[PDB]
Amino acid sequence: GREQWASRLGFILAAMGSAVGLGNIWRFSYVTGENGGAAFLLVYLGFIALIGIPIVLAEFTIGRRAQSDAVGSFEKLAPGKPWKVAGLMGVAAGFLILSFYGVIAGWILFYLFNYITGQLWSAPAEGFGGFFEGFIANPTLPLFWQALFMIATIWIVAIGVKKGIERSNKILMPLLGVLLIALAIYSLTLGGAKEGLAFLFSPDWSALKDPGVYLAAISQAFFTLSLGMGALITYGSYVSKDSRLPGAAVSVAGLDTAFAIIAGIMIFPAVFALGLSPSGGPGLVFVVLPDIFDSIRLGPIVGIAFFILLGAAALSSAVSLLEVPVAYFMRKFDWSRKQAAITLGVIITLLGIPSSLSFGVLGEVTIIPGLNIFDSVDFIASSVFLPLGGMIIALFIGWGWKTSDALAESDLTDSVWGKLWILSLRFIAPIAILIVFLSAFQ
Ligand SMILES: CCCCCCCCCCCCO[C@@H]1O[C@H](CO)[C@@H](O[C@H]2O[C@H](CO)[C@@H](O)[C@H](O)[C@H]2O)[C@H](O)[C@H]1O
Ligand SMILES: CCCCCCCCCO[C@@H]1O[C@H](CO)[C@@H](O)[C@H](O)[C@H]1O
Ligand SMILES: CCCCCCCCCO[C@@H]1O[C@H](CO)[C@@H](O)[C@H](O)[C@H]1O
Ligand SMILES: N[C@@H](Cc1ccc(O)cc1)C(=O)O
Ligand code: NA
Ligand code: NA
Repeated sequence: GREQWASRLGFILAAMGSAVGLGNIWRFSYVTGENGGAAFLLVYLGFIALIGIPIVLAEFTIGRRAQSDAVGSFEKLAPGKPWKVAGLMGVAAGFLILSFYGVIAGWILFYLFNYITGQLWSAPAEGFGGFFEGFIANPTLPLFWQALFMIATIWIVAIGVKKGIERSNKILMPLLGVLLIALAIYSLTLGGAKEGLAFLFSPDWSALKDPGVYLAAISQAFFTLSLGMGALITYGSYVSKDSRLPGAAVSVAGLDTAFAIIAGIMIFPAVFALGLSPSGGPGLVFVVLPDIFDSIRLGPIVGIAFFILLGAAALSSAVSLLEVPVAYFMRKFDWSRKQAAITLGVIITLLGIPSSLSFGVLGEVTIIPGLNIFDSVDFIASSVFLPLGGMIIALFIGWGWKTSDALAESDLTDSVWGKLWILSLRFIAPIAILIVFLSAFQ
């Protein structure tokens, strides 16, 4: 009873729905902001092209060939071999990443609720920054909107692959892109465009001397592509032979990059027009954008539409996050999808609660030295587990497969592009990750 995408376009739009989410707007902005901007972006773009695309194709190939979960794919294609540690790490990353992903998405629903009830049709007396600090520091209020978002997440994963994940609305992501474009154009007119565009596209190579920039660039690349943890193995495991994987990987990588770049064109000219620091942190878009929406006449309608379309993109991403533990637990314990979605979704919600409290009453607590709970959970998943799982995945096809099977299953020949892809997995991508690890950690 293995489920398959009902529609022909279902797989590619699901992969696009998995990639495009909070990482393109919320995470891309604040990580680019504190990492220096343009020099980080160039390294980030280079990581997309040379590591992101091939390992995305690597995940599609493994999933479609094995027709199993992120862990069962390795047990099936190479029984009794150590490659399944990437599937195990990938399942754990699903727990950790979605635990805090639900919190940031709860921030979305809260802001949408405030616009729908008219609470943000003017700058609150304490300011848009003071409004944001007051909400995220509340111990209970973000939990309610986080729990509300997870209920929707679990509901769609429980309904199934054909009736749930696939049937998300096809106009909302294009409407999100059109809206970001319209906004990015508006922020160009606001006065901080020259300095904001120099920050984003004129590189200061002094920042590159710190190795941590490379680690953040590769963490954002793996994060924004839903990469390295078997999420695309799982989505690919639902598609049949009537599908071209190379174009799917480039389309997903191209669209996700376009969303990221246009988000930066919107955010940072707005950052500089406001005179705010680009290095503010995780609440950057939540302080900058409502202030930006407030200078528009119809801004409250822009805010409603923005956090509706942003919330819908976060929803399709959270669904693919929960889908990795659910498919793994459906097989290995004969759990029903509704049981696994509800049980694992409830547990992941509980795991995120400390990360939500980390923005307030637990703000002084550290797990990894110098990082609070939220920053620690993100670091182990995005900077450790995603890049390492991606390194294993690339080496698996590179050295654990025969080349003819690698090319045949990926719908490639022994062409220049086919040779380029096998070379990326054997050497370029995995040694780039290893070098990033070696230099960052002493
Ligand atoms: C889009 C999904 C819609 C789902 C339906 C939601 C309807 C149920 C409403 C529950 C949320 C309202 O609950 C109420 O919200 C307001 C903020 O909005 C909170 O207000 C409180 O927190 C905010 C956060 O900064 C402070 O600015 C404010 O000074 C403080 O009073 C209330 O303490 C909370 O009790
Ligand atoms: C896809 C549609 C995108 C349209 C975006 C155009 C919005 C730019 C509005 O500029 C604003 O209005 C006046 C110009 O008309 C200026 O005087 C004012 O300083 C400026 O803030
Ligand atoms: C809509 C996409 C447009 C992207 C263009 C962004 C280019 C960023 C570079 O900024 C430029 O840096 C120079 C100094 O480095 C300045 O002398 C110059 O005045 C400034 O313009
Ligand atoms: N790529 C998504 C987040 C994500 C990460 C990993 C996943 O497995 C799924 C989703 C984003 O940029 O918003
Ligand atoms: Na993304
Ligand atoms: Na999404």
